[PDB]
Amino acid sequence: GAMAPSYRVKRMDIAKNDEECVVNAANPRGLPGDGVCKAVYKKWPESFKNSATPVGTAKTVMCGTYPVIHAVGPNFSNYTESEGDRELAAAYREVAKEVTRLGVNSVAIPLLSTGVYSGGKDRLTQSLNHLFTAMDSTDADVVIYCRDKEWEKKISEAIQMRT
Ligand SMILES: CCOC(=O)c1c(C)n[nH]c1C
Ligand SMILES: [Cl-]
Ligand SMILES: [Cl-]
Ligand SMILES: [Cl-]
Repeated sequence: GAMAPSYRVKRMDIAKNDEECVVNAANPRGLPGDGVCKAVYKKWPESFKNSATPVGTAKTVMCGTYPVIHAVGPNFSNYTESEGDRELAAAYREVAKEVTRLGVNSVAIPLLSTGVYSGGKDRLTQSLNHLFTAMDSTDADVVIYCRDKEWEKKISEAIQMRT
């Protein structure tokens, strides 16, 4: 575990993370996809061997010795708000299990279902709170990656609020 487990946020490409493993915002079919998933495919293409996994689950595939945790959030275009919320909470609990199993001291994580899977809604608070519910009981250093300047400020404030 980390000596004093923390949460941090950075506004940059998760493909350039400085952590011991990465969470992919994956699709269920293990396809190259777009956004985070496409950046992860360009950086760690070997990790997409048999990465396909259902919605609400996480599957780890090694790229050399570097773990890529493929986490499949719901597409809120397809799910009801209620069922989507349940599957989004579940994807993050499966990430917490994988981070713990791997014995890493740090993990880079994006906000699941906040991009093309958002169903055109702002889900920053919804996705971040599910991330906290899952990861609070882990002792890894968590580093959240985002691209928007306003999102960085909002995630930073939400972290600082609990400290
Ligand atoms: C805004 C959509 O892109 C991303 O979120 C993103 C991150 C984080 N890393 N790489 C990409 C393309
Ligand atoms: Cl960058
Ligand atoms: Cl998304
Ligand atoms: Cl963002």
